[PDB]
This record gives sequence, C-alpha cells and structure tokens, in this order.
Amino acid sequence: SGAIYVGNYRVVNRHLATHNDWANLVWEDSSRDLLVSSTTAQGCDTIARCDCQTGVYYCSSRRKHYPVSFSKPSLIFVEASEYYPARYQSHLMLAVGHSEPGDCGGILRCQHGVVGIVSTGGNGLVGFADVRDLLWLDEE
Ligand SMILES: O=C(N[C@@H]1CCCNC1)c1ccccc1
Ligand SMILES: [Zn+2]
Repeated sequence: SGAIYVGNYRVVNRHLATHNDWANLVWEDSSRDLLVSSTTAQGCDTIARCDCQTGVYYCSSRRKHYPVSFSKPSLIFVEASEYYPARYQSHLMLAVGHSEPGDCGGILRCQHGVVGIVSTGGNGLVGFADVRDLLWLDEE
C-alpha cells in the first residue's frame, strides 16, 4: 500500500483506489495503474522533474529501502496478477529488486523528489508507475 500527497492531490495505484478516491476522482489511467483524487489537506510531497535513472524505493515486504537503477518510462508487457490480466502497461520503469503485490504504493525517489510508485513485480524485478510527466500535479 501507499500514496503520494502533493498539493490537494492523492496519487494511488488505480487497483487500490477506495470509494472516496473514485467519488473524488481527478484523473485515472488503467494502462498506467494510476489514479489521482482530491484531498481537503495540502500535501508536501514534491514530484521529480528530471530523467534520473537512479533512486531509492521502499519495499514494505522487506521493511527496507533499496538504491536502484531503473529503465526510462516505456510500454512493457506485464503478466496477469492477483489484480490485473496480462497486458501492456505504459509509463512503466523497471529495476532489479524485490516486489510483492502488497509492495504497491511504495515510493521511488531521486534527489528531485517523487519519481513514481511500485506497480508491478515478479521474476526478481520491480516496476514503478512514473508520475514525472504529470506536470499538472505541481499546480491547481
Ligand atoms: O516513503 C519512503 N519510505 C519510508 C520507509 C518507512 C515507511 N515507509 C516510507 C521512501 C521512499 C524512498 C526513499 C525514501 C523513503
Ligand atoms: Zn531526479
């Protein structure tokens, strides 16, 4: 589990979004496994605006932070999961690391801020849903 709180936005894995997220929807993309909802309180997360391919992510299933190299956001075939069927996920970054389904929502961060959230795993890889292209997250 986990979310990004930036301004009056909450960024979650679309597959973990709650009744309140859907009732307060701003933007969602199934192909990206991303949902953004509106919040009463103001978040302090800052979104990275960069093409960093190094960062640190939090892995709940290890209670550990791991420094990783990750691929630039791309269209990647993702096998069926306890939560989606086999399909091309967009804006996905891959790293060598540990990721179980409950690791989704763990933050990948670089020195510029939040890069993305765990979305995929298996076969010794962790996939992060990129948020750095969502410029509108830094305003309104
Ligand atoms: O959110 C972060 N991790 C903390 C770890 C303890 C509780 N879960 C959040 C995070 C991600 C990347 C780098 C640094 C921190
Ligand atoms: Zn960066």
